[PDB]
Amino acid sequence: SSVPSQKTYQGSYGFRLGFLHSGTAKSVTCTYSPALNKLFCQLAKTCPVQLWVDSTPPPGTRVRAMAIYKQSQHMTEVVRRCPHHERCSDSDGLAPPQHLIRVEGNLRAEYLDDRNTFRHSVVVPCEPPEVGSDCTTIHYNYMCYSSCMGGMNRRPILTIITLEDSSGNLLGRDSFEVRVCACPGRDRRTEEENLRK
Ligand SMILES: COc1cc(S(C)(=O)=O)ccc1NCC#Cc1cc2c(NC3CCN(C)CC3)cccc2n1CC(F)(F)F
Ligand SMILES: [Zn+2]
Repeated sequence: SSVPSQKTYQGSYGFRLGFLHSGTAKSVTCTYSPALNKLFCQLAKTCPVQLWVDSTPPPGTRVRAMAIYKQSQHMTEVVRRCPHHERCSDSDGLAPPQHLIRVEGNLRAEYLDDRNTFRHSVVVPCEPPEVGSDCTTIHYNYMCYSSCMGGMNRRPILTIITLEDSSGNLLGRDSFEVRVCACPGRDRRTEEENLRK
C-alpha cells in the first residue's frame, strides 16, 4: 500500500502535540516518554493526547489518527487488529472491529477504510479549548497489544496525527511511537534505562 508521510509539519497554525506527565508508577495506565518520543499504554485504556496551535484554525478543521509500522520493511503493511481481537465483537458501534485506534467519548468520531490503500484512520472535529484551558485533548484507545500475534506481532508502530481542513487537506502533522503493554510504567522505565546506555 501507499506510504503516508510521517514528516513533522507544524504548518501555518503552529500545530504540535502534547502529553501529560503521568510518571512511571506500576499502576499508571498511560505514560509518555519525551526522550523516546514514545507513548506506553494499556489495552483499551484512555490515552490523552493534547493538541496545541499558535493560532486557531478554521471551524471545520479536523484531526486524524493513523498507525504505521516504524520499521522500513513493515511500513507498507496496514496496521490492523490481530485475528483474535478483530473477532471479539467489541465495537462501540462506530469503530470497525479491525481498527487498532479508537477515539473515546466523541460521538462525532468517524472511521475510514481508505479505498485505495486499505489503511485505517479515525477523525474527529476539533474545537478551541474550554474556558480556562490552553489546549484541547483527544482521548484515544489502542485495541491490541504490541505483542498480539497476527497483528502488530511485536513490531513497533507510530501514530501519525494530522490536522486537516474540512476537505482533508493537510494543515499540520506530528507523530509518536506507541507501545501497548500490560505495565506501561515499568516498560517506560526499562526503555529509558536502556537508552541511558
Ligand atoms: C467548532 O470549532 C471551532 C469553532 C471556532 S469559533 C468558536 O471561533 O466559531 C473556531 C475554531 C473551531 N475549530 C478549530 C479549532 C481549534 C483550536 C484552537 C486552539 C487553541 N486556540 C488558542 C487561542 C489563543 N491563542 C493566543 C493561541 C491559540 C489552542 C489549542 C488548541 C486549539 N484548537 C484545536 C486544534 F489544536 F486541534 F486545532
Ligand atoms: Zn490483538
